[PDB]
Amino acid sequence: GSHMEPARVRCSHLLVKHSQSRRPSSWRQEKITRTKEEALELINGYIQKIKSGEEDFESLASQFSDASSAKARGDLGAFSRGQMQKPFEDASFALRTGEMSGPVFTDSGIHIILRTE
Repeated sequence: GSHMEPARVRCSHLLVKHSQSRRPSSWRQEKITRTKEEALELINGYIQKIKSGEEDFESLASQFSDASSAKARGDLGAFSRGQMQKPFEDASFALRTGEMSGPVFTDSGIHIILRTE
């Protein structure tokens, strides 16, 4: 083959909190009482929106996220394996350029991963 297995991948990540969390707070400290059942609808909805061309992940992360990712664009840059959560890297390195994962749980809140490169 021409290219080998990606040693590094550039992926962006979204975060949404819910009732069952260590600290259901956002970056701007909003009230998060919404349960996983509700957050699931948000996740699925956002996933659909991004693929429907309604909204972009970067624009999404900068708004509809309970993490600091909103002020960090959401992009983590090109990172190598063996540095973050196993399920996180397993998903990101399994994604393609322009591909996005589903509801990935690596923390208390739900994360979405988008491989930009």
